[PDB]
Amino acid sequence: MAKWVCKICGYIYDEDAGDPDNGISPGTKFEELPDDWVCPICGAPKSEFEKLED
Ligand SMILES: [Fe+3]
Repeated sequence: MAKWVCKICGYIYDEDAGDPDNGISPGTKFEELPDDWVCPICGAPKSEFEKLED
């Protein structure tokens, strides 16, 4: 699946890993994350992530 980078801190949201410490099971697409999910490192909102692909 895809990877998305936080443009603030460099955290990479990996859809294969999810974010299970914050309620997100592995295999959850970025578009499926709750509207109030934020970067687990810096707190940036979803708007500040970019998909890693051309
Ligand atoms: Fe961040």
